[PDB]
Amino acid sequence: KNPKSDKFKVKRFHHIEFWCGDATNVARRFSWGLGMRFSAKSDLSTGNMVHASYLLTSGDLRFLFTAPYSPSLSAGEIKPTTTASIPSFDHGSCRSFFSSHGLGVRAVAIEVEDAESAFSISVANGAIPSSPPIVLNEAVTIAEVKLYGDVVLRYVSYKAEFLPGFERVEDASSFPLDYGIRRLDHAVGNVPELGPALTYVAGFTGFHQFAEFTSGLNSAVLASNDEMVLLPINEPVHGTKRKSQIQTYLEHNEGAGLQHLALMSEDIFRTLREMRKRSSIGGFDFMPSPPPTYYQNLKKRVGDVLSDDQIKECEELGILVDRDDQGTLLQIFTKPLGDRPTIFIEIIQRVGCMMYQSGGCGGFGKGNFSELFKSIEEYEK
Amino acid sequence: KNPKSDKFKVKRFHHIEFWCGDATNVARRFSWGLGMRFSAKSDLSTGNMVHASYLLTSGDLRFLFTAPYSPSLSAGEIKPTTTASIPSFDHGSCRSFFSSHGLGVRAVAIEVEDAESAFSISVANGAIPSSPPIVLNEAVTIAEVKLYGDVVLRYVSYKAEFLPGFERVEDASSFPLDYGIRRLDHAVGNVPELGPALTYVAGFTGFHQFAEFTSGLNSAVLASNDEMVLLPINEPVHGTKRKSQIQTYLEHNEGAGLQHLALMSEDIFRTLREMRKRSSIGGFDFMPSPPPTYYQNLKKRVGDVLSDDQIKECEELGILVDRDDQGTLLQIFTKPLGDRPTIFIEIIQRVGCMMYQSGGCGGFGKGNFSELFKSIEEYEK
Ligand SMILES: CCN1C(=O)[C@H](O)[C@@H](C(=O)c2ccc(Cl)c(OCc3ccccc3)c2Cl)[C@H]1C
Ligand SMILES: CCN1C(=O)[C@H](O)[C@@H](C(=O)c2ccc(Cl)c(OCc3ccccc3)c2Cl)[C@H]1C
Ligand SMILES: [Co+2]
Ligand SMILES: [Co+2]
Repeated sequence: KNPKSDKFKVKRFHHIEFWCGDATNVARRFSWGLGMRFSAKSDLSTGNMVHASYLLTSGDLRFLFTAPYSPSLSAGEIKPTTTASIPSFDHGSCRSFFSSHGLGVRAVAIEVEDAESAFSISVANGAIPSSPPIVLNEAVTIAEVKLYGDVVLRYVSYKAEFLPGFERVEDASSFPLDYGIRRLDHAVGNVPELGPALTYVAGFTGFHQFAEFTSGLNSAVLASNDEMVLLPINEPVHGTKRKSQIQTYLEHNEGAGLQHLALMSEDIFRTLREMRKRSSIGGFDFMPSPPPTYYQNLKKRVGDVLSDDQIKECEELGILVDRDDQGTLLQIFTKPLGDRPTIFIEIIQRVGCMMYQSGGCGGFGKGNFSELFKSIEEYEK
Repeated sequence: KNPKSDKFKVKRFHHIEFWCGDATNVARRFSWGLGMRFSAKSDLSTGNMVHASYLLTSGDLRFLFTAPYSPSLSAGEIKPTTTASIPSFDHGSCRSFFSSHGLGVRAVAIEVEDAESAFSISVANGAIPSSPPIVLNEAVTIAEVKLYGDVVLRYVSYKAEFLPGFERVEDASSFPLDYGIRRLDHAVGNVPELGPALTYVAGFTGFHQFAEFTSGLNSAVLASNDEMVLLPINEPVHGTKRKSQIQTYLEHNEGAGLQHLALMSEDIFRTLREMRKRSSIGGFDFMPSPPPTYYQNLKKRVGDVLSDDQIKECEELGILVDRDDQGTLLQIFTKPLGDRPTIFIEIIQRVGCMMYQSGGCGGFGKGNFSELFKSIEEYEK
């Protein structure tokens, strides 16, 4: 069921913002490893004395990397005279975030039709305000509320090119990398308490429950009206023989935060060929591939969706496959993106649910816990 | 003249340590951009709960990238029970360094025959102690004194594989990149006051004056007995029409610090071909190339050292050339390595002074200030 109970008009995921120590090095690493182009900047060269922010894009996916300059560069500024392009930015908040959590997502940004209305309705329905609505150049409105931990849900609305004050980058510096990634499919948070987290977020958004799972975790997914904005949330389950991976996240992250970003590819085979070629030359590493027994068991589960040859390519690339009663899911997971065993990336491609493809087609891969475990045992033999 | 007045036995540059927010992303960016292999690690996977440290190597050049984990992981440790592999490391010092200066060099490490003796002699001759001599696994001794700003001169001595507690990395993760870089040639500091800086460092090392320069700066170079450890130091000169680039460094860096690392290549043409291919795909950018008038004037200055074809290759790659009465210097400069206009890298190759090649053969390029300026004017025409 979909009660379509959004309390304001939500469109799509807009961007993800990482708070960094050095935005330059993280942005360059991510650009090469994921095949994202440098598309906009806001920094000393654009008159911003407060923060360095670099925008990578691949299709509709937007990754923003931001780091603070020395506060001394802007010591004479006040908010009415700021040279910051993102008015919610604060040197102390950013340094405190990074000291506490390390490299990670500060903002999950969704485009809405009116960010001031979304903020007002959200706060009236229980959201904790983080940054009030600010109109940039009479063109864009931006506002932020707390989502979980020190992650904010950012609302962006456009009257009508990322944000005012950002400049398109020199095409000499803008190499047209593209490994096939096209949009953000979902963004997953880890929290200590799922119930209160869900009640809070669904309370102020009107997002509805899309999925739920009850090893080592409990999970539920909140969705917008057209189920294009998808926000899974996990909690640890204590008492299993193996320690909860969610608890390990919370320990190393110093609390709740964003666990993974799932990036939709229009050609997951090409995306993984390109990413795996670069893993050891500055790119991203991938989690260990499942045993050959996993791929032999794949024929019986999805042999009507994927040819043997396509299953063989999944095996070459370490790709996992899951399927519900409506669609089929191809997915794979990177190792953590930075020093701490916290945030990682998922590459996903979905098959089915054509009408456009409906959001969340095929689920989130929960069947792969069981099937991975079974394959583990079968391969040990 | 070389009075050979070193107060203890110094061998060669050993390594450079960067203090980072996220060591993983900086190390991966640098590996790809400079062609350095991942060769050792000390992190959670090696039992280090305190800091993440990754070692890149190219020939004899060693770059170490270190970042702190959450202090909570090691909250029960004391120094006698530490899991840190670098005993001088301190969470608060590292976070304070990075907040103040951004990404940059914390340690210039030189190998000596006895780090305890070097430390004791240095402090007895005026050095400010930073970390006392500590013996690691009865095999390596490490000690640190202040050099300038928050940069330390680190002494390392070996009884006889980087440091105990570091592990060689999986060869799957160790891609054998190599663009030709072979060793650290010199490491340059920017300070507010050159006189006191020189008196301090020469006072505790016995290093002698190798070179001196008196636009926008004054500079002098301190050298070890065999002039293989070379430490130029710059101060700003105020009052010129254009603002001192050294002063700009000091403002953005919040004080004195390391300005550039000059990396010797055994084939500067190959190094620059490889680095320039990667500038816009995660590597390093280079400063603007000199006008064609610079390279036409090169024939008259070094036409006995470099053929026309080799001069044409210098022009293709933006390489600068200088020459003294003893040798010839090929050099080029990157744009800043991170967000702030502070630290950058120089690639260098020296021709001449064969006997082995004597250190500092050809100087440091001071003739290129004048010749660049002249070329500037000639090209405007
Ligand atoms: C339970 C509800 N879920 C969501 O809603 C999610 O989007 C989702 C998901 O993507 C997913 C699906 C299958 C597996 Cl096997 C998996 O773990 C991989 C892994 C193990 C160890 C270290 C790194 C990564 C994940 Cl993380 C899942 C968590
Ligand atoms: C004066 C004594 N010197 C040393 O001892 C040094 O090693 C040395 C050196 O390497 C050098 C040589 C020629 C030039 Cl043109 C130059 O500036 C390039 C540049 C300009 C603007 C932004 C980035 C880089 C440098 Cl930095 C020099 C400073
Ligand atoms: Co997922
Ligand atoms: Co130099």
